[PDB]
Amino acid sequence: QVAEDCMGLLQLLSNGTVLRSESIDLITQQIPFKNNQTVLFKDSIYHKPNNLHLRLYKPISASNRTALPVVVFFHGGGFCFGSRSWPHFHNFCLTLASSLNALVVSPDYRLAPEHRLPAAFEDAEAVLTWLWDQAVSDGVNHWFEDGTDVDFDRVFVVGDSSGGNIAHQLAVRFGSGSIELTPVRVRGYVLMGPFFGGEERTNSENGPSEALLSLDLLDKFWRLSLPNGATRDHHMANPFGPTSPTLESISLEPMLVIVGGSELLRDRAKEYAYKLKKMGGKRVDYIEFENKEHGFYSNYPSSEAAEQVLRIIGDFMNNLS
Amino acid sequence: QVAEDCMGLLQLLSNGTVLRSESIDLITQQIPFKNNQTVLFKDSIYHKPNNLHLRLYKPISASNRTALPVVVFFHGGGFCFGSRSWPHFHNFCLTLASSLNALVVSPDYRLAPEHRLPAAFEDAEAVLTWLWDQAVSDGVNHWFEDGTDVDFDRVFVVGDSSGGNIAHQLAVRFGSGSIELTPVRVRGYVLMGPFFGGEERTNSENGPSEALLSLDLLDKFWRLSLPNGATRDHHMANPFGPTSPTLESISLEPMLVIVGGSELLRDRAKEYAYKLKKMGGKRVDYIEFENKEHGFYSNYPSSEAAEQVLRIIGDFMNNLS
Repeated sequence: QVAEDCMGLLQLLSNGTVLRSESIDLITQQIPFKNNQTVLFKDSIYHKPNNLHLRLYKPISASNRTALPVVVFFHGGGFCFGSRSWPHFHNFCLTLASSLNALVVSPDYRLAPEHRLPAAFEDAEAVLTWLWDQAVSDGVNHWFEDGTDVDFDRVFVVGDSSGGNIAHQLAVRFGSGSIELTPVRVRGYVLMGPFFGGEERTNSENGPSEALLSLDLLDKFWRLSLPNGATRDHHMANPFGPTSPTLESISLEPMLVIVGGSELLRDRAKEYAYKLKKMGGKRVDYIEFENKEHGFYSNYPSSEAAEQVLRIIGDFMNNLS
Repeated sequence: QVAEDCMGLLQLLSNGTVLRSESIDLITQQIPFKNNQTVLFKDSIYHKPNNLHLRLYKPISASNRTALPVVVFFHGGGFCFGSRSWPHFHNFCLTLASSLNALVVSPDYRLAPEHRLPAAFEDAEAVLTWLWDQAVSDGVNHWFEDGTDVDFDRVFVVGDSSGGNIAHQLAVRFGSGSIELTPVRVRGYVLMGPFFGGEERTNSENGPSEALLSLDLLDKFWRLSLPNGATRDHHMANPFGPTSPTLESISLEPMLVIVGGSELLRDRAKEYAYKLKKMGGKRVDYIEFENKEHGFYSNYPSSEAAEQVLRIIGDFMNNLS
């Protein structure tokens, strides 16, 4: 059954889409005299039993000037794909570190179907706990060859797709007071194309397929990721399932939701943000990049839209710091 | 059996690698006043029975000046993954079109394990045949809304990984005189990290795993891609298998082999090139980018190395045009 779902996953993943008419894109040309920056990185184990590693990134010139804020980045891949070492994610983290002048933490987490939800969320908490342990023990001085100065009072979680869901789950666990990791303080959450789900479809979900994502593919991720027999209204997929925690009573930190206008997941993401907005006490910014599909910010690093996302995350961080 | 291999593929694909020590990368900063260019693209069916599509790309300002050369780009993915519509490949083709001032043809091809080799090679030939048909029938005028001027006497095949293997297979079929498609003339082949295989391992193949590729992953691709019971010395994997055509007697067009210095596939690629070099009558350039892993040219578009690959392909094209 799982093995059949895996064969079907391969087919859906590489099916792609067909444009109905001709289109135009803008491409940045090679130009000499580019501005450059160095980023130091290394891997270390954060969970010995599961052999889970994270990658630490430090922008070199920026760490000489002041104490760095921390960005914990959770990669996408529908809970089924991805690694911190994949060029796609590594490149994005290099950009996060240099552009935001931040120490970036990029963890692996256990993947479905071998490890169904909530394994990924458990791993995400172990990452934050590992960070707590490093913070209270002067572990930071041993991260790199030289010294590193980190401000654990300014931590931000940036989640891409499945990682955006992970970010929400953390936001709830912290906001409910269930876990508490002083002196680690997560001041804000960035949810980028967050992989939320529902048994019932939104309008965008019934819309045209994307360059890579289709509704069929998204459904398959949930089928492989959710516990056997769960529906897409399970709280690990749907933040507003009938069981899902009453977020009125929870104190969520500021949230930034960023989505492409042409994304299948746009409506659920917008609905998520505006339900939070209305609840009051909740600072939630919703930002929609017109005509963009899922993961535009990392799929097209040279693009104007990708650069704008980085500036907005930076502004968000500055405002809360 | 195939279903088990599929479950194991998922695990290997997202396993990644662990750096033994700290490293440094250079990252291009956001800079205003970037140079830009528009690229028109559209999809069309090239094989109705298999519902196989290709994407056509035209740089707009460049097509006003002269007749465009043609670049047929075959995407990578180990014969198991990929689509012309995937952002990663679409972005690379936008770059090829604009940087090389070329009409780019980017086809899907059938993927394993559902469609084992030589399905992909059959599809590659149907692409070239489709191009022949368009060329002799003034199909080009109906490609886009406006007119397009194409020089079918200057076609180049650019293959990435699995696509590099496809490029080799085409080079042999054309060079042997087995297929002939005047007025389509393929003047040269670019093999980028070509996915060649062998039962016996090279030194690089036994070396450290990469950010994404491992020897285990590569073996799994062959297991899923080759016909049931074939070994990695089958001619569809190993250009110099004991059955593989005697390339001394074949008239190969000029070839450019481009590989990363830190690639698992570097030795087999180098061995391939130097065996051809010695055969005589064969113009083969071998270029190794020190310290780079597989697909550096498309995984890091902003990087210096990626830009240099584009310049070299362009120079290669200019020299042969």
